[PDB]
Amino acid sequence: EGVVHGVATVAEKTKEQVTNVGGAVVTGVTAVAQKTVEGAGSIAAATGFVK
Amino acid sequence: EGVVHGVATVAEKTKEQVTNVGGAVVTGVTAVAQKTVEGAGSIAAATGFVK
Amino acid sequence: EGVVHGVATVAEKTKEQVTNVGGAVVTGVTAVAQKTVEGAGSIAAATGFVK
Amino acid sequence: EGVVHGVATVAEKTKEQVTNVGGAVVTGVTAVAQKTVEGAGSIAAATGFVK
Amino acid sequence: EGVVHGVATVAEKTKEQVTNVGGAVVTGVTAVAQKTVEGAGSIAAATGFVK
Amino acid sequence: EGVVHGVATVAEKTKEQVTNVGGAVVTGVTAVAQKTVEGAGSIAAATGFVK
Repeated sequence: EGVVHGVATVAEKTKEQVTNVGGAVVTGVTAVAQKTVEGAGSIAAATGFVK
Repeated sequence: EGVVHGVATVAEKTKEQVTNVGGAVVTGVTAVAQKTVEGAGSIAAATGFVK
Repeated sequence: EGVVHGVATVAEKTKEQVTNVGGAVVTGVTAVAQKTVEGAGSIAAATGFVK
Repeated sequence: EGVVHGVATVAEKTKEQVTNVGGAVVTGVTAVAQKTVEGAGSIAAATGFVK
Repeated sequence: EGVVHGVATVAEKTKEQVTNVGGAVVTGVTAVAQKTVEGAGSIAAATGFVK
Repeated sequence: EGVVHGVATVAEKTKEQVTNVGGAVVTGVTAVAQKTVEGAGSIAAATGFVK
């Protein structure tokens, strides 16, 4: 039960549960693989960030 | 039950559950694979970010 | 039950559930594969972001 | 010039040259990306082999 | 010039040259990315081998 | 110049040159990334071998 500003998450016998409320959660997989990646200001393999 | 501004999520015996309320959750897979990627300001393999 | 501004999500024995309310959730798969990708300001393999 | 059993390869100012005579050369790119891949004896992401 | 059994490779100002005569050369890129890969005897991410 | 059984490789101002004659040379990149990979006898991330 909530009284003020907020998010509630309910579940039963699940296989995945996450409630990010402003950050950046990473739970899957990733296999970035590059080569000769030039460029000023680049973000080559960001993979789930906030800015 | 909510009283003020907020999101509620209910489930029962599920296989995936997530409520991002402003961030960036990543849970799947990804296989970015590049080569000779030039370009100033580029974002080569963003893969689920916020800006 | 909600009292103020908000979204409600109800389910029972499902296989996928997510309520993003402003971020960027990624749960599927992806296999970007490029080669010789020039271009200033490019976003080569965005794959589900917000800007 | 050849005298006995063999292969000859001639070129001038090219951008790709390879003569595999029984092995397995790999020079391109690949972005295999799977999920829940069962199966006895499987070869999920072979990507250019010999058997 | 060859006298006996063999392979000859000639080039001039090229960008790729390789002559594997029974092994397995790998020169490109690869981004295998799997999840929950069962299976006895499997070869999940072979990526250019000989057997 | 060759006199007996053998392979010759000639080049001029190139960017890649290799002649494996039975081993296994690796020169590219690779980003294998797995999760929960069962299986007796498996070879999960072979990445360019001989057997």
